[PDB]
Amino acid sequence: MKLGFVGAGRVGSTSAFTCLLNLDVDEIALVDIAEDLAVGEAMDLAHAAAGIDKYPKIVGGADYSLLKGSEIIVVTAGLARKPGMTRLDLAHKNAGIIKDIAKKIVENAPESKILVVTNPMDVMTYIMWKESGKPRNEVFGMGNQLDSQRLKERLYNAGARNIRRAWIIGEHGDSMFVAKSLADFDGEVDWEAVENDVRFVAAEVIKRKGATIFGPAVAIYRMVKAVVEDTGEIIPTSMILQGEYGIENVAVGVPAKLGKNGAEVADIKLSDEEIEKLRNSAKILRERLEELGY
Amino acid sequence: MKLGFVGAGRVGSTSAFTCLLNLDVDEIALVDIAEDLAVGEAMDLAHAAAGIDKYPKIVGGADYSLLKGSEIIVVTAGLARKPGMTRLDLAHKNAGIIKDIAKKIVENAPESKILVVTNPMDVMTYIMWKESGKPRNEVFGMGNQLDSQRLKERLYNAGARNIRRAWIIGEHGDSMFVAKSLADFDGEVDWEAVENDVRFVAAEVIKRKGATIFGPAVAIYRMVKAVVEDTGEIIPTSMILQGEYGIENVAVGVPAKLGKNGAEVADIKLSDEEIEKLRNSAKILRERLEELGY
Ligand SMILES: NC(=O)C1=CN([C@@H]2O[C@H](COP(=O)(O)OP(=O)(O)OC[C@H]3O[C@@H](n4cnc5c(N)ncnc54)[C@H](O)[C@@H]3O)[C@@H](O)[C@H]2O)C=CC1
Ligand SMILES: NC(=O)C1=CN([C@@H]2O[C@H](COP(=O)(O)OP(=O)(O)OC[C@H]3O[C@@H](n4cnc5c(N)ncnc54)[C@H](O)[C@@H]3O)[C@@H](O)[C@H]2O)C=CC1
Ligand code: NA
Ligand code: NA
Repeated sequence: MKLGFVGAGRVGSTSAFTCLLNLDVDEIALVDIAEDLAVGEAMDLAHAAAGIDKYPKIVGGADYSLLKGSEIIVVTAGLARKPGMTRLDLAHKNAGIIKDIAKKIVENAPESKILVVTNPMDVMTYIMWKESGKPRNEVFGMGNQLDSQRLKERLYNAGARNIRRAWIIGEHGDSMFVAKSLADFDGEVDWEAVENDVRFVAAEVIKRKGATIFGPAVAIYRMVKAVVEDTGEIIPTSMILQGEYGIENVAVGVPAKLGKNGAEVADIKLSDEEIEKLRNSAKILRERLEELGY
Repeated sequence: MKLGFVGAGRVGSTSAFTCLLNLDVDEIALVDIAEDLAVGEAMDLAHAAAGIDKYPKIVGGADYSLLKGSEIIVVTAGLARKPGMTRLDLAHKNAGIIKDIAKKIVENAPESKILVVTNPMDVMTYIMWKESGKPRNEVFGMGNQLDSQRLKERLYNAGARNIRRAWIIGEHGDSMFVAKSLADFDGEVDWEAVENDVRFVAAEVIKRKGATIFGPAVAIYRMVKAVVEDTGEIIPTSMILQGEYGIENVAVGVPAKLGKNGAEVADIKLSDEEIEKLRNSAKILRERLEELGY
């Protein structure tokens, strides 16, 4: 089991840490244009590793060669943004970097599953699958999981208990929605209040903490776990749809089955209103992609 | 089980994360002069928590009240430094903050074990024990563990295998040394090379990565684990000595026994040369304390 990480920033490195803490990993690789940053992350992860009596190979640098062998690669590389500076501006910039990465991931680690995390995730996930020759089952994105984690919290807060299932699907962003039809938990809650908090929690945290890290790392871990350990679990995942729910040619968050073969749309029936909400999100995402020449 | 954290900076927050990932914790508290920073860390840890189906109480702020109840408190609060700016300058500054914290920890969470991490750890550990009424068994410092983790790595690198024990003791800093007399592992290694790498690894990482985080978090976790779970383990810990090895009135790193009662000098015989190296470190630390009016 080798894990690959393109981007050794806050989320890349904490993701890798989390995985190291809970998975039987033999090798971890960290690629990043910031060469020294990637090496130092590697060094620090190794020191961490030695304290739980794990001793895997942890290499860090800037050559995509390091990725050779990876069963899966978490791509967090790019830029987050703010200081006024535009949404679409980063979309272009990152889209440039994502296209560029896919090419490198393919001429180095051809057979690796690719987990896209870089924002706007649904959009970058699509661009990744498009720019690499790969089948829609070897490229997907982390987002909804994290959204759902937030959901599961606001619920336990609002009284809910024995939360067996609770997901958020659709766009990882504004047009997201709770899949009420699948909620399973004891205790009455206010779906109004809850649906609301979640969407704006993302930035409520960013303005205070500076960025979102620990939430994202765990979500990423849960996905990687499901693949490296062939658990067969079902996790809201951003996936290229080719017909499902009347949607096509776009990535969007839908319940998926993760396992050694990557991801596959878990066929699960949704509310009639739930399909529209999904179709809306696809439209919005489809707009944003055409904006980019895809 | 409540964990308290004074300082929600890089190490405080990643420590708390690590603990959340591996301990059955009911409440986590994060105090920091940066109020919003502490809240955001709390929020993010909670989102993280929900993804491993843990749902503890995580509160964050600036009032030391949040600490009430803590079985143990990890203190990472202060400043790290560089841009030229002097060693001793921070020692004074942090010593001011540490004295100030001890008072608050005592009039809020009287019965809590206190884990000192803020650098120069051995020095702050002593100042903490002095400024709080507390017995030398309820205040100690994390350092040698982390040093040892690094050690265990450079060894596995140099061939060593089945490393059953391998510690670094003495000052957490320049006058540290390997306790060769207790090393236990298959394979010949070069004690020259190894002893050397370790001391300067700390900053080799800092210049690249920016700071040391994941190493420190795990070390801190291993200590907290041993206490909250009464494991009785023996871990190089920075401790106030009152006679042991011919040393007194100073904190320094010696093999210790951690358990529900905190820490106690594990009585372990050391090489004759090993005692001198320890006594030297005590002298250096004793100098640095008198420099501070202690
Ligand atoms: N999908 C999700 O749920 C979440 C996504 N994210 C996103 O992931 C991205 C990373 O966030 P952070 O970790 O905070 O970023 P950082 O913490 O800013 O990480 C970015 C790293 O990417 C590297 N990089 C930039 N260009 C590169 C290139 N051409 N090739 C290789 N490496 C390159 C940088 O050197 C940097 O270290 C952001 O877009 C952020 O919004 C963040 C949280 C959650
Ligand atoms: N003993 C060890 O092995 C290690 C010790 N450290 C040390 O721990 C300290 C923390 O490192 P970082 O996490 O990187 O620092 P940060 O990442 O700079 O964390 C410091 C936090 O302390 C807070 N703070 C400052 N003054 C305070 C006060 N009077 N009351 C409450 N909070 C206050 C700050 O707001 C800040 O968030 C440093 O001194 C560093 O050298 C770091 C690594 C290892
Ligand atoms: Na599968
Ligand atoms: Na004990």
